[PDB]
Amino acid sequence: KLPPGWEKRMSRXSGRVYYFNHITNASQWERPS
Ligand SMILES: [Cl-]
Ligand SMILES: [Cl-]
Ligand SMILES: [Cl-]
Ligand SMILES: [Cl-]
Repeated sequence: KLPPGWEKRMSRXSGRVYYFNHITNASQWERPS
């Protein structure tokens, strides 16, 4: 699936899903490869 660190999160501002990297703090809409 996602490289290390990447996970999906629901925005706390109306629930849109983004990809977040807990290692690097990166975030993006598109799926990381
Ligand atoms: Cl992880
Ligand atoms: Cl979440
Ligand atoms: Cl959030
Ligand atoms: Cl949202």
